[PDB]
Amino acid sequence: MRILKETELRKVKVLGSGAFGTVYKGIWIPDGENVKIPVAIKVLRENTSPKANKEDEAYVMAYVMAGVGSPYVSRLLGICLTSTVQLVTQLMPYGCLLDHVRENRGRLGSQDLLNWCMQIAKGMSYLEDVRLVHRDLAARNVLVKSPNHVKITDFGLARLLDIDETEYHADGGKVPIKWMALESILRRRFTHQSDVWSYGVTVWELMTFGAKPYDGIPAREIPDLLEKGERLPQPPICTIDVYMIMVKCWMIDSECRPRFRELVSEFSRMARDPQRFVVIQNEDDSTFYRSLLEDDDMGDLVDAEEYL
Ligand SMILES: *CCC(=O)N1[C@@H]2CC[C@H]1C[C@@H](n1nc(-c3ccc(Oc4ccc5c(c4)ncn5C)c(C)c3)c3c(C)ncnc31)C2
Ligand SMILES: [Cl-]
Repeated sequence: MRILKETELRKVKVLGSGAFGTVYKGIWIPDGENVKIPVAIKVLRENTSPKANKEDEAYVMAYVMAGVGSPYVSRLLGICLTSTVQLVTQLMPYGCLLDHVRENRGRLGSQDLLNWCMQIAKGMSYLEDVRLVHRDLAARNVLVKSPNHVKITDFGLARLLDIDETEYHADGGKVPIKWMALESILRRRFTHQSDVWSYGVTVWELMTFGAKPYDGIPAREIPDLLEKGERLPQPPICTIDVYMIMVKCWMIDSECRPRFRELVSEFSRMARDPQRFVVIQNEDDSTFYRSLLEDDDMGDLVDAEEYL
């Protein structure tokens, strides 16, 4: 990890938003050098609370230097603290898995879908091992490094800021209701078992080629819907065996939901005989991986880890 000077970073375009901040595609030019390194920069939104502390690098570094040892979860390469807090990581070149499945639909294979499910479970299992509750797992937060390598991103900030998302009014009151466990919606309780609920929704997004969960149902009606027992429907390509795992992730009793270590072993087992568990149908050409680097100068590095 490095402390970056503001002259080292340049934002080149906005990529999108998530809790607490906006993500930009940027260029990192290490101080004193000429090489250009594509990065993603999350800029935290300013805290609008009048009673908030008006006031460092050490405090932020201590909180964000966590979970740096899995292939399946992102890690920061640097921070830059000035008037704003900038968190910097390698840019994942193929974007998010949500866009990938939406663009490829029926060109996908069962083996790829189950492999991604197993890698996401591996990343979450690692986050559970390092005692870091994610709070916002969704397919938009699963990034594509290469076709056979995905990484979970965007975690650690609620506990850095010691702030419930709903009380960070700079986020405009938006929360990912349709991915959240009931206890997170009603009581703002987040645990590794509520992450398991979000994992089930993420698997559902992948197996529907990126459908929107509960499409057409207003977020305000979701708690009543769940309390009455209604759940997301069976994706057409999923056997009942795979759908049963998703239903277990959505039980109101959080202790009865699967554990990530068991999800890793179940999806590794299914990924070894994929056509027995996922059947992509005629109703649903090679897949295209769309690059976030397609407009970058060829001399720029492709991955910050190449940098010495
Ligand atoms: C396809 C989906 C999509 O277009 N988007 C989703 C949501 C909005 C856009 C941006 C895209 N995206 N985000 C990041 C990313 C996310 C978080 C982040 O901040 C942290 C903070 C702490 C942290 C992190 C990451 N990893 C570990 N720890 C402790 C950053 C800096 C960046 C993307 C990246 C890195 N590459 C590509 N696309 C990204 C997701
Ligand atoms: Cl239950």
